[PDB]
Amino acid sequence: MRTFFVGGNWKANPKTVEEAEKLIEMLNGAKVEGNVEVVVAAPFYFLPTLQQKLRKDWKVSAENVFFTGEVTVPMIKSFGIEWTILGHSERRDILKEDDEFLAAKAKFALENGMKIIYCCGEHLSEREAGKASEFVSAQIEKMIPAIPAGKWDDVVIAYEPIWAIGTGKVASTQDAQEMCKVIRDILAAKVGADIANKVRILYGGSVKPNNCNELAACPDVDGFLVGGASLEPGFINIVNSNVHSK
Amino acid sequence: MRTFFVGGNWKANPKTVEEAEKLIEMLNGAKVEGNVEVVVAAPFYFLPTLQQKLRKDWKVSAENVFFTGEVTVPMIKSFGIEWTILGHSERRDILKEDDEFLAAKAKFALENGMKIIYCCGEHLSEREAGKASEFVSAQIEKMIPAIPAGKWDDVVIAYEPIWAIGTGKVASTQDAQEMCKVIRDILAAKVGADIANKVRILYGGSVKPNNCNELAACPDVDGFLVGGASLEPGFINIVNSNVHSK
Ligand code: NA
Ligand code: NA
Repeated sequence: MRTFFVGGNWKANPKTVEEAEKLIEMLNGAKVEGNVEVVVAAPFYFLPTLQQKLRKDWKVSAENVFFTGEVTVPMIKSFGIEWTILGHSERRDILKEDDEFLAAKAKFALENGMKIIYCCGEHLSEREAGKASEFVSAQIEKMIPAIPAGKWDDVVIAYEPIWAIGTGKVASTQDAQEMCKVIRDILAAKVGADIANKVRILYGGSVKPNNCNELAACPDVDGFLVGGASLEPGFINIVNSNVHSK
Repeated sequence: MRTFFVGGNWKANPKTVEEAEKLIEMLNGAKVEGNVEVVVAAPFYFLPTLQQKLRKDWKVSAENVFFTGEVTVPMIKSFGIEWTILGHSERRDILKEDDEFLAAKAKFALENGMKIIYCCGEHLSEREAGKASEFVSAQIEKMIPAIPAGKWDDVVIAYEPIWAIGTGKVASTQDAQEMCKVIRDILAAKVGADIANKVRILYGGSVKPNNCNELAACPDVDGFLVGGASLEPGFINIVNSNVHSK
């Protein structure tokens, strides 16, 4: 039985420390139902505030980790931050973060006691070419050798349908399920069923209060990496969709 | 009379918040001599600590400013952080931060009430080709049109001899003076003598307690952007080299 997992990615939000404090006060009062592991990723400047004020049953995450302008594992590790996102689509696409680089980063983060939300997902061209499975499989196949023995408990994988983000195309609930299953099957083929059965695989497309319950019920969807809704009152609805996941 | 300026760039240091707190306690006790404007740039995670604990006669700076993983002007602006470094050689070279991008960033930062330490400097090939002046002039010539009317009081320019960083070549005191003068002359040619006479131009090569006094005395050198020494007790010696600058 895999514990449902919801990560809230604030991205470059909110605008001020006062707004971050108000968001934290609201999350601290949220009534969680069911069984669910919740992590909140926030800009670097705000992590100290989160680590001090956020409900201790939830954990704080970096949105990325690393010279001038860059932030490192010991600093966040030394702050008591245990999680990072890696390979988020925005960073892959906009900043050309590549797979060798990213699998290398996962290896390094895990070797240093970090837990990771490792993002993957295909673009519109590969989806339209009928190569979505092939592309995503390749991404995970590059990730797999980077995971140290004994560290699979510290890995969560997030599927981002990049083909449906800013393109004029939308993903269905079935699309989410199918691509999460693709991921689980490649894990099973390469590292075995015990690993495949315990790794949480998340849907990282558009998740809102109006589609979370339907998505949660999908058998290979173990949770969400949430964007904009993480800043809104409906984040708790998404956390609580775990009750629909068998 | 331009006020001498020393910026300390901690880069990706120190390793822990406790070490940052100890460094701040040491800087807070430092006896400043002469007249000098001091700014300390630190990793994002540490800026809240600096803004709260660092001596209020000094100002805190971001090492850079901006999606997932990125940090923005309102957040730092909203924290009361008034300075950023822009165009640091490490970010230009390693991450391909280009001139149009960087002049665009300066325009945007200044339009939003930020003061900037704008970095320039040539690589070994252009230095060896006899094109150092030409290359640096071009960089500043791209920067100039980006500065809004009335904002030149909020700009400091740092010359980084990239050709002497990690290459096996060292820069002389005369090299620093000449390239700072190159910068001042291009300002004079393009935007006039009043602007050229008030803009602080800094040396951003290797600055230590053993060469700061000699460098400070150079007539077109108005201060320093300090790397590794900013983390060490000799940073105060560098701040106090202003007494040698006429
Ligand atoms: Na499910
Ligand atoms: Na001088």
